[PDB]
Amino acid sequence: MLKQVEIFTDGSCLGNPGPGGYGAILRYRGREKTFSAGYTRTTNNRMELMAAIVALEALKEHCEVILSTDSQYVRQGITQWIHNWKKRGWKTADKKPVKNVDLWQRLDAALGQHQIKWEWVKGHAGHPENERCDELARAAAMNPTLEDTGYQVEV
Ligand SMILES: [Zn+2]
Repeated sequence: MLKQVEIFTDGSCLGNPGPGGYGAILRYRGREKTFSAGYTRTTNNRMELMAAIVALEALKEHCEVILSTDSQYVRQGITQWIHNWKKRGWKTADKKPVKNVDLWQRLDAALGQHQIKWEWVKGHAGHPENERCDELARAAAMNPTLEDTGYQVEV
């Protein structure tokens, strides 16, 4: 049997682009670890990906992961994009590198480590761990300490 862990994630950004942060909580046997970091110029979507990446990368063995997020962007990538991207070579219909390919590839490498059970939470407000993840993300967004060197500046 695989160990079962619960991961809660959320991302936050003060503009588009603007300073932003991620927040994630990894829970195993009731004990929790938090993750968060803030970036001087990024996007909400990239922070939503980073929260999932960082919590999954913390796992040092194959697990079953109940992964709870309210990110509609992450869902659409998982459902519409990730399969055909591994078939098209991570390119668009016009043979061009897809947006945020650096993080989508990092996520795919962490996701393939585990048995993923997605919990598409409608909204972080309410589910306590998801609420705390929003607080951690906003906290990092107001104290950014890193550059998001993977963000291709669109403005
Ligand atoms: Zn949220």
